[PDB]
Amino acid sequence: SEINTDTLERVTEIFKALGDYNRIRIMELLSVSEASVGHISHQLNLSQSNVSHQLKLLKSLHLVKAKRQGQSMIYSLDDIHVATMLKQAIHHANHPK
Amino acid sequence: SEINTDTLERVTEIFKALGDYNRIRIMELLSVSEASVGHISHQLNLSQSNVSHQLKLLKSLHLVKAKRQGQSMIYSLDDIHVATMLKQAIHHANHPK
Ligand SMILES: [Cl-]
Ligand SMILES: [Cl-]
Ligand SMILES: [Cl-]
Ligand SMILES: [Cl-]
Ligand SMILES: [Cl-]
Ligand SMILES: [Cl-]
Ligand code: NA
Ligand code: NA
Ligand SMILES: [Zn+2]
Ligand SMILES: [Zn+2]
Repeated sequence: SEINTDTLERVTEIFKALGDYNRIRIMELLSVSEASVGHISHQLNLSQSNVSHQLKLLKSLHLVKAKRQGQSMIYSLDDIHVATMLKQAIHHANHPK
Repeated sequence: SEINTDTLERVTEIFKALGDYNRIRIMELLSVSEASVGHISHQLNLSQSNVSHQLKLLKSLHLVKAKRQGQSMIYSLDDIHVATMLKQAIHHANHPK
C-alpha cells in the first residue's frame, strides 16, 4: 500500500533517470554482473568520467549501490526490485507482440 | 537472452515514456483496475483529451492495451511484465533505505 503523491513522484524520477540509453546499458551490464567503473567503462566504451557521473545519479535514486573491494568500487543493482523491474522490462521489449 | 542494441533502445523508449508524472498516475490506476478513458479522467482529474493522448502513446509502446466493452474502450496494463515492472518500482520507491 502507501501509494501517495510523494511515492509516485519518486517513481517518476526513477523512470526519468532510466530514460537514457547509456544508463540502460550500464544497468543491464550490472544486471548480468556487478562491476567496477573501469570495467563498465571498458566494456561499454564509455569514459570513466561519464560512467562515474551516471552512477552517482543512479546511486542517489537507490538504483545502484557500491562496495569497496580490494582497491576499487564495485557497483551493483541496488536490490531485487530494481533487478526485477529492469529484466521484466527487457523481456517485455524482446518478446513478440 | 537476445539483448541486442535494438532491445535496449526499445527499453529506453519505455522508460522515457514512463518518465512522466501523469502517465505514472494513469499506469498506477490501471495497475489497480482496468478502466475507461472517462473513468481515468474523472478519477485523476485530467481531461479526456489528455488521458486519450497519453494512452495512445502508452499503447504504441505496448504498455497498455484496450478492449471494447458495451459502449466504451477499457484500458489495462498490457501484460504481467508491465504490471510487475511498475509495482516493483512503486514498492522500491516506498520501502525504507
Ligand atoms: Cl554479481
Ligand atoms: Cl563517454
Ligand atoms: Cl512471456
Ligand atoms: Cl482489472
Ligand atoms: Cl489534463
Ligand atoms: Cl522489501
Ligand atoms: Na539482462
Ligand atoms: Na499499485
Ligand atoms: Zn510482456
Ligand atoms: Zn527495493
